[PDB]
Amino acid sequence: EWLQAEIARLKGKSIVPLQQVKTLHDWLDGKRKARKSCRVVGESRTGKTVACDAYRYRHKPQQEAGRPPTVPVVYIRPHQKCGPKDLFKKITEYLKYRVTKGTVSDFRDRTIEVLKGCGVEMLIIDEADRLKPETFADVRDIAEDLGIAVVLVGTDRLDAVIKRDEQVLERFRAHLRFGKLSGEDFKNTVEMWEQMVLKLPVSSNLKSKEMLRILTSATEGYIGRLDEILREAAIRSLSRGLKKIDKAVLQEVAKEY
Amino acid sequence: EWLQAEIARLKGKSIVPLQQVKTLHDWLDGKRKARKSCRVVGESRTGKTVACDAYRYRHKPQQEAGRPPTVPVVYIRPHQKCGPKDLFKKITEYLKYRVTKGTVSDFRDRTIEVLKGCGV
Amino acid sequence: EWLQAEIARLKGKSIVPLQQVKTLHDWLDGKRKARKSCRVVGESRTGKTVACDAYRYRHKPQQEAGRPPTVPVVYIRPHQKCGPKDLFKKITEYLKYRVTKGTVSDFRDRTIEVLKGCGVEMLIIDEADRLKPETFADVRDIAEDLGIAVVLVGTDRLDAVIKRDEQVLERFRAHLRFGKLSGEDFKNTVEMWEQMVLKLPVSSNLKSKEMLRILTSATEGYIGRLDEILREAAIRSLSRGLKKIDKAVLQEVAKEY
Amino acid sequence: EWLQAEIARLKGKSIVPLQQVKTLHDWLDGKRKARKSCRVVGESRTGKTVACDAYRYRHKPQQEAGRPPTVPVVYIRPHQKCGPKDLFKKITEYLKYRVTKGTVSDFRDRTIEVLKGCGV
DNA sequence: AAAAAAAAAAAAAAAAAAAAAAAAAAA
DNA sequence: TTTTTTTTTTTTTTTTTTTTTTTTTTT
Ligand SMILES: Nc1ncnc2c1ncn2[C@@H]1O[C@H](COP(=O)(O)OP(=O)(O)O)[C@@H](O)[C@H]1O
Ligand SMILES: Nc1ncnc2c1ncn2[C@@H]1O[C@H](COP(=O)(O)OP(=O)(O)O)[C@@H](O)[C@H]1O
Ligand SMILES: Nc1ncnc2c1ncn2[C@@H]1O[C@H](COP(=O)(O)OP(=O)(O)O)[C@@H](O)[C@H]1O
Repeated sequence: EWLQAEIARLKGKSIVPLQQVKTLHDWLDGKRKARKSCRVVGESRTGKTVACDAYRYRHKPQQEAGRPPTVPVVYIRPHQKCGPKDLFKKITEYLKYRVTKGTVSDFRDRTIEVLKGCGVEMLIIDEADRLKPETFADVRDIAEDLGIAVVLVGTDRLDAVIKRDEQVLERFRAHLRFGKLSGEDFKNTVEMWEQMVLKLPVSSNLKSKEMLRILTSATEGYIGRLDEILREAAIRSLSRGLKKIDKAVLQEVAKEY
Repeated sequence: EWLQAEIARLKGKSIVPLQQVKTLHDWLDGKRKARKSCRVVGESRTGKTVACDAYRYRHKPQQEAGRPPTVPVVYIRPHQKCGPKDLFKKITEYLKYRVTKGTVSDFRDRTIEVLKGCGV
Repeated sequence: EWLQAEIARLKGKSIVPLQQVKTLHDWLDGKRKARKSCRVVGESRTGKTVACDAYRYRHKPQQEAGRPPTVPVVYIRPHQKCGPKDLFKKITEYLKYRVTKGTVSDFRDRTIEVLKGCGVEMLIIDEADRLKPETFADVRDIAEDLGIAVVLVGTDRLDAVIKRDEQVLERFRAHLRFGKLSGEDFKNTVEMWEQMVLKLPVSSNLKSKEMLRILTSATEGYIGRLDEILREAAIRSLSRGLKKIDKAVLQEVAKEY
Repeated sequence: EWLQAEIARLKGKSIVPLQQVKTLHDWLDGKRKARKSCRVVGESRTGKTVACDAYRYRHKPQQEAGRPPTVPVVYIRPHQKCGPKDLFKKITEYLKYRVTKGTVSDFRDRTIEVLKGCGV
C-alpha cells in the first residue's frame, strides 16, 4: 500500500538545513580550532539540540593506524541532578573504555587518562540545566587542564547557575544565542518545510496568506511546534483521502495541541 | 441465605460503562497511536479508576515466548510524596522485573532498560 | 613498493573450507535446533576454534524490531581459573549488556535475565578445560533450567574433568571427535591451501614428493603448522625476488621449527 | 608554512617577567629561610599561579650525591574536595616514591617519612 | 529555621589451595 | 639402599556487611 509509505515517512523525524544550523556550525569550528570554551543559550523547541548532533555527525573517529581512534568531538547528555561521578562515567563510556569501580577521585583519574589518549578537540555538555550545581567546578577543572574547548548547550536557567560561581562565569564569558522564527524568516521556513519535509502529492500553498497566518500564530516561532503540527495534520489528511492539508485540518490540530 | 447472597453482590465491585469512559477511551487510543503525552483533569469520584481499569482491560499483554512481553501500556499510581526512586520502582514492578538496589541513577538505568524491552 | 603490498597480504588471516569444518557446522546446527548439549574434543592446532568462529559468523544476530535483538549463538572464551562471576560477566558483556555493581547472587540472575530476551539456543564454550569444577554446576544449571544447547569446546583435560561428575557427564554425553590429516588427505589439503590462500602468482607445486616429505615431517598432520610454515616460506622466497617457493626455503622453515 | 609556524608560536604559552613576580619570589625566599608558614591571596586571572611555578623552577631537586634526590620545594594542585588521603598521596607521588595500600594513618606515616628524607 | 534523603573510611569475619619438608614404610 | 608412599605440617588469595561522619538539598 502506497499510503503506508507516506505514513511511515511522516512518523519519523528528520533534519532540514536551516540558516540557524549553519550559523552555529561555522561558529563552532572556530572555537574548536581556537581551543576556547564557549556557551550556547536559547529557548526550547528551537532546534539547538539538532544542530549539535548535526555538527557531531560530520566529524567522526578516525582509526587508520592500529592505535586508539581519535574522537575530535564528544557529545554527552547528563541526567537530572547528575553528579560528578556520574558525569565522569558518561565520558568514559562514550570513548569505549571500561569503567573501573571506585570513588570519585578514581573516576577522575580514569577520565583524564582516556581524554588525553584521544584527540578530544571539543566537549559538549547537552542541557546543562539539569546538571548539578557542584559539577560546574569539575567541568572547569577539565577545561583549564586539558585545553579542551567546552560548550554548554542549555536554556535560560543556565545563566542563573553560571552567574553564582564567579570562576565558572569567567570560564564561559562568551556565548551564542538561539532565538525564534518570525516574519519573513518564519514564512520562508514554512514554505521550505513544505518543499523539503512534507511529501503530500499536492501542495496546499501553506505560504498563502489564509493559512500561513494560522501557522504563525500557532507555532509562535518554535520550529518544534511547526514540525509537530505540520507532520500531524499532514498524516491525518490521508485516511480521509486528501492530497493536501486543508485550512480546517490546520485549525483542528492547533486547538488540541 | 439468598438475601445475604444478594447483599454480597451489592457490596461487591462492578463497572457501569459511562459516556465519559467511552469518550476518554477514544481519545486515549488516539494519543497512544500518536504517542503524545497529555493530562486528564477533572473532579474525583467521576469514574477515574473505572476508566483506567476498563482501558487496561482492552489491551492485555501476551507472552508467547521467553522474550519480554508485548506490553503496550504501563499503569502506575504514585504514592503520596512519591520521589524519583518510587516512580522507577513501581514501573519496574509492574513489568514483572526485579527491583535493582542502589541509588536514583541505577533505578533510572534499570527503568529505561525494562521500558525499552517492551513496546510501552 | 608493490612487493610490500603483495607480501603484506600473505600475513593475513583467512579461512579455507574443509571437510571437518563442513561436518562441524551441520552437526552443531542440528544440536542447536534440537536445543541439546554436546561436547567437542580434539588435539591442539586443529582449527576447531576457527570452525567455531566460522559457525558463529554464519548466524547473524538480527535486529528486525526494537525489542531486544535475537542473538541465537553465544561464544565465550574463558581465561585461567575462571570463577562464576567472570563466566557470568562474559555472558553479560557478549550480549552488549551493562555489568552492574552488586553481589554474586544478583550477578547470577543478571545473566539469566539477559539470556531470555535473545534466543541464545546454543552457548559455545571454547577452551572448556580452563574452568573451575564449581563453575560446571552453573554451566549445567543453564542446561537443566533452560532449553540451551550448551557446547563445551576442549581438549583431553576436558574429558578428565567432566567424567568426575555423573550428572555433568549425562547432560553432556553427546560429543564430537576430531582426527588428523595424513596421506592423500594431507596432500589434498596442501594443494587446496596453495590455490585458496597462497598469494604468490606462480604455483609452487606443494603437492610434490619432496615438498610433501618436508611438510609431512614438519606439520605432522596439524593444520596450524601447515598454515604458518607455508606463509613463512612464501615470504622467505619473496625476499629473494621469486614468484614461487623454492624447495630449500621450505626445508629451512622446517629446520627452524 | 612559515606563517602557520608563527601562528602556532602565538597559540602556545610563554612566561614573561613582571615586578609582581619578582616581589613574590623575594617574599617566598625570605619565608623559606625563616621556615615560616604563610599564605598568598589575590583575584583570579592575575597570574600568581605562574609566578609560584616560576619560583619552583628556580631551584630543582639536586641528585648529584649518592643519596636520594633532595627536593627543596614541593608544589601540588589538590583536586576539588580532596580529603586527608589524596593530599598525602599527591605529596608521595611528587617525590617519585611508591604508594602503599592502607589507611589514612599509614599514608600519614609514609608521608612524614618521605618528607624527612628529602629536604622539603 | 529544622527534620529527612545522600559519598568516603574503618573494621570484623571465613574458606579453599598449594607447596614443601619430614618421617615412616616396603622389597 | 632405592624408591615409594603417605602423612602431616606449615604457609598462602577472594567476598560482604555495618556503622559513623559529613555535605547538600528540599521542606
Ligand atoms: N532542522 C530540524 N529538522 C527537523 N526537526 C527539527 C529541526 N530543528 C528542530 N527540530 C525539532 O525540534 C525538536 C528538538 O528541539 P530541542 O531539542 O528542544 O532543541 P533545544 O533544546 O535547543 O530547544 C525535535 O522534536 C525536532 O523535531
Ligand atoms: N579451515 C581453516 N581455515 C583457516 N585457518 C585454519 C583452518 N584450519 C586451521 N587453521 C589455522 O589454525 C590456526 C589457529 O588455530 P586455532 O584457532 O588455535 O584452532 P585450535 O585451537 O582448534 O587448534 C590459524 O593460524 C589458522 O591459519
Ligand atoms: N607571568 C606571566 N607571563 C605570561 N602570562 C601570564 C603570566 N601570568 C599569568 N599569565 C596568563 O594567565 C594564565 C595563567 O595564569 P593563572 O594560572 O590564570 O593565574 P591565577 O590562577 O592566579 O588566575 C596564562 O594563560 C597566561 O596567559
